[PDB]
Parts: sequence; structure tokens; C-alpha cells
Amino acid sequence: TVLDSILEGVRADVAAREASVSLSEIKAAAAAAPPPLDVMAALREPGIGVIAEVKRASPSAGALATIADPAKLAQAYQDGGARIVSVVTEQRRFQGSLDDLDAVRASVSIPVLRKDFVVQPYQIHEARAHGADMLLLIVAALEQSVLVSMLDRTESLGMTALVEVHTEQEADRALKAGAKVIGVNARDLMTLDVDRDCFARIAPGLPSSVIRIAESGVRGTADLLAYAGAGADAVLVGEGLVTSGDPRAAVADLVTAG
Ligand SMILES: O=C(O)c1cccc(COc2ccccc2)c1
Repeated sequence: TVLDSILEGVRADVAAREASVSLSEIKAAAAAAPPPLDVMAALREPGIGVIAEVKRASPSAGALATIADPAKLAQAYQDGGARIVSVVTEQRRFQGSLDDLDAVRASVSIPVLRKDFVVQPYQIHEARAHGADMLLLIVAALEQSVLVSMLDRTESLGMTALVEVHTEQEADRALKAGAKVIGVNARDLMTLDVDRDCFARIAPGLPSSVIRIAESGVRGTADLLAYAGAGADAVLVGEGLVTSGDPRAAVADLVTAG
């Protein structure tokens, strides 16, 4: 239920934004934005992809990094071989914002994942408007019919949904929804505990045609390699990069791991 406190805050913040930027305007801005990059193709490149994350804080970690210049951080990440950059845009717990997403989009060539708690269609068009190529959808946040439509609406905008699951039952739900990319978060969003055995419990269960991303728990090459050994096509890494004095070297170590 950390999820739910995060979610009530999100719904209020979206409504307040929408009051200043109507759903019609954001729809128009999304429609008008340059088309999204082909994230599936990027995910299918040789090697384990490193999805490098821009994140200032979290409920679990507290303050991680000031990231005065998220564009510059994302530049380091691309220089280091990152496949995708994840930008957290939730303001109250993670101290992110859309501005970060704008800054990252303008500064890198690799695809950009908007990492936030997608509860409403507004945020989907908003993601597209602000340049996201990939959008996080959290199965534990979303009732199935809503999941299905959020997924459908994401893909109708050209974006790839990174459908995040924590359990085999969530996985099954994701698959039934039409997920092409499934992320397994070692972290339980209700309680914030990081169970590392998750990916390897779940990943074997998935069709081979589905792309598998290991979210969380990556401290270095050994964790990357372990997820790699359990079927990961890519890993998402944030805490160890944002707190680095040399994020490009930290990324480059992971990109070349093995
Ligand atoms: O580290 C934590 O305390 C934490 C709590 C809830 C979610 C996540 C990770 O997933 C997301 C999803 C959207 C935006 C940011 C993090 C991490």
C-alpha cells in the first residue's frame, strides 16, 4: 500500500496538471510530437540492454542525487552504451518531473522510457507529447480492463509499453493484456522489499517471443550477468548510476559486462 499512497498523490497531481493543460491540448501536442523511436528494435539488439535511469530520490532510498542537469546525466548514459534512458517523472516521492523528460529527449538519441505511475489516459498522451518512446504500465496498479486499454492506447501512439509485474499471476495478466515487453520488478511496490529471486521465479514462465527486462537490484556486472543468465534481455539500473561520480564509466562497465 505504498503503491496506493503514491497513486492518490499521482491522481491529484494529474488532475491539477490537466486543469492547466486540457486533455485536448495534450492530445494535440502528442499527435504533433515527432514519432516515437522503435523501442522493440532497440530491445532486440545484440547484448543485454542497459536501461539507465534518471531518478533523484525514492521512498526506499530517500535522496539519491540532486541531478541539476538530467540532460547531461542522460548524455553520459548514452556515451556509456545505455540502450534506453528511463526518466522518472513522479514529483512527490521521486522528485522528478516532465521537465526532466523534455531535457533528456532533447539531449539523447536513444529511446526514452517515461517512468511514472500511469493511472489515466491523460498521462499516456502526456508521455507522448513530452517525447517518451516507452511508457511504464504497472500491473499491480491497474485493474485488468484498465490495463488492457492503457496498453492499447500506448501502442496506438506508437509507444511500447513496459508492463511491470511482480508475480507469476501479474505476468499471466500482462500476457493476456497483449504485453510484448514484460518487466519483473524485484521490488514489491506495496511493501518496498527487493526480492531478487523474482525474475528467476517468473522469467522462465514467459513466452520466448516476449522481451524480458529485469528491473531493480543491479549493483554491478555480477547482478546484470545473473539476470542475463535467467533470461533477461535488458536490465534497468538507477540507484547505482545516479549516485555515481562517473555515470558514463558505470554504464560502460555494465554494457560491456561478461
Ligand atoms: O525505491 C522505491 O522506494 C520504489 C517505490 C515504488 C516504486 C519504485 C519503482 O518503480 C517506479 C515506477 C514509477 C516511477 C518510479 C519508480 C521504487
